[PDB]
Amino acid sequence: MVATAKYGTPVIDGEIDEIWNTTEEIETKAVAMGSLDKNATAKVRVLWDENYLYVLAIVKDPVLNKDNSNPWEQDSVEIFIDENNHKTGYYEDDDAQFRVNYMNEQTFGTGGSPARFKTAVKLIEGGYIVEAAIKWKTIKPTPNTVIGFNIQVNDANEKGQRVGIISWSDPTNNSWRDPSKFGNLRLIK
Ligand SMILES: OC[C@H]1O[C@@H](O)[C@H](O)[C@@H](O)[C@@H]1O
Ligand SMILES: [Ca+2]
Ligand SMILES: [Ca+2]
Ligand SMILES: [Ca+2]
Repeated sequence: MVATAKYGTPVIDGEIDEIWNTTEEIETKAVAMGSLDKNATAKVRVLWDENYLYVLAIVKDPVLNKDNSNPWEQDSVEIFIDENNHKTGYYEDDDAQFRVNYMNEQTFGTGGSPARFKTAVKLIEGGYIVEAAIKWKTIKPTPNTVIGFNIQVNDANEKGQRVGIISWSDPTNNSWRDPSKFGNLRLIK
């Protein structure tokens, strides 16, 4: 799976800047658990600049819940990055997993850090919008640079149980440990 992200700097606040319209929209259709018509999915747009990667995820989710003690089992969005795009079967120093729930609470998997994660969440009719900025750790991107990338939507029900796991490039729920499951994102001017 391949996608592109246009150069640009949006304001992280949960509001949709006009600039988001200049970049393509990708959908989370890779199902690991649940179904596209019954579980949470997101419409995603990506932008970038020399210091950060920006992600706008509009999540469809009629029932919001975060009762489960496991952060990945609360309604949330996870963002995966492979800066050198080695597509290894495990996380290298440059690889990271970031997570933020509908309450804008951040959690981190391997490689993720709050020092490199700025987020805002705005609830909308039928779901919520996540707008994030991830600071580059090991690279200073230039046009046509290609990174490994994925975005996952965790869907929890009224019972505090995760019933849906859907992402862009991974239908196996191994993104948290296997960068080879990420797709390719070309950073274009
Ligand atoms: O952060 C670790 C978590 O990552 C999530 O993407 C997976 O769905 C969970 O199974 C895993 O425990
Ligand atoms: Ca904004
Ligand atoms: Ca890597
Ligand atoms: Ca839900």
